[PDB]
Amino acid sequence: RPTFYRQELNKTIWEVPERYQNLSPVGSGAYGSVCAAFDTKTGHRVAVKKLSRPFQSIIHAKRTYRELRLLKHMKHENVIGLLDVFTPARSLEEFNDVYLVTHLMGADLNNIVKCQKLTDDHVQFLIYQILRGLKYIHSADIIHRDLKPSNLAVNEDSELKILDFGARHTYVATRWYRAPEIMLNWMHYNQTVDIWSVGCIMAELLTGRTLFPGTDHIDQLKLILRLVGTPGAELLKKISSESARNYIQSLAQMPKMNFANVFIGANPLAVDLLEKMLVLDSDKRITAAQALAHAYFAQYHDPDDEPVADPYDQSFESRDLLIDEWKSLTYDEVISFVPPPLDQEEME
Ligand SMILES: Nc1nccc(-c2c(-c3ccc(F)cc3)ncn2C2CCNCC2)n1
Ligand SMILES: NS(=O)(=O)c1ccc(N2C(=O)CCC2=O)nc1
Ligand SMILES: NS(=O)(=O)c1ccc(N2C(=O)CCC2=O)nc1
Ligand SMILES: [Ca+2]
Ligand SMILES: [Ca+2]
Ligand SMILES: [Ca+2]
Repeated sequence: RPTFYRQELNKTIWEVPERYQNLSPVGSGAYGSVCAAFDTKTGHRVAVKKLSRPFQSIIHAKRTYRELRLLKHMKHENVIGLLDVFTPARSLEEFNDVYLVTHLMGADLNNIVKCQKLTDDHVQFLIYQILRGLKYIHSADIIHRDLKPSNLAVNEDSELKILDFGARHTYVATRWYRAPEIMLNWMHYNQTVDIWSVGCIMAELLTGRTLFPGTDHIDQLKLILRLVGTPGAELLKKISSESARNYIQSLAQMPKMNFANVFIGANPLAVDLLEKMLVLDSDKRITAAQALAHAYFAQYHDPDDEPVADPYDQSFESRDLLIDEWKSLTYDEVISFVPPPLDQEEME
């Protein structure tokens, strides 16, 4: 058994194996907080997330299980996955803390390294990586639902990973990148909710400005309609609230803008891709796999290196179990974790 040590980080005691050294805080994550660390076994830099009160309630307990299951399944170069998972507990009866370990990424997309402005080739690379990660998670029936720059971890070489993907049950989050069907609680939607978000992110990389910086959900909707035009009646089918439908229907009709008049001087291929992503008709929205084939990414696209995921069993999501049952299932997942090899890639 490894020796653990205690260190106060973010005003609370972390208990970590001697393997991980020089911890220092690098911000909060979903339901936890994160430290950079040095892995003395491999000489690699890692990020360690300590979950916050993982078994305090039935909500925390199931979300702890959910996150550990999800991260144990994610094995893709543009998606956060696990190098390690640990607990100081020596038995289930002692088990009350969960730490997740992944490769250290320096920043998020808001902090991407650049020289004055991003070149189009660099924007291609950033968006390509998001879409490659989305193809993978979508193939396992996992949707992000809140994709945005702060949920894209980026390192010093602009390599990018999606994180905080895939909550059922209830900090002020930005809504500027959320798909309309999510922000307004429409009755149904598909995996292309995340493609809307990609469009919002890519637009901002091209212009340097937020695409839809609404002050509230009505202001944001108005900004959206000014770009994409007034929807048809069929879209009202998706909206439960009569007051919301009546309001939208009452708005003065707006024409769709030609995106070439909006993203001035952009690569025409970038404009065309944005036209395919920023669609209110989510059944006409391009999918991640389709976007990867778009000519905008021609210099990066490689079908042999755009894999899909193994099947992911989410049957647990429909189940209500007791707190100690989720805790025991989580403990099982900690104990059964098998670390990946340090080098899992080979030349093409
Ligand atoms: N610096 C860095 N590097 C990799 C990941 C993270 C990370 C994690 C996280 C997730 C799982 C895991 F096992 C370990 C860490 N959760 C939030 N973040 C950060 C993402 C960038 N903004 C600050 C929080 N942070
Ligand atoms: N990879 S490790 O060497 O840092 C490590 C960390 C923690 C642990 N551990 C647990 O998770 C439960 C009991 C225990 O000993 N084992 C190895
Ligand atoms: N906010 S804006 O309308 O002034 C604006 C700013 C920047 C841009 N743009 C460029 O300069 C290169 C590509 C692109 O889209 N377009 C519009
Ligand atoms: Ca290749
Ligand atoms: Ca190799
Ligand atoms: Ca090949």
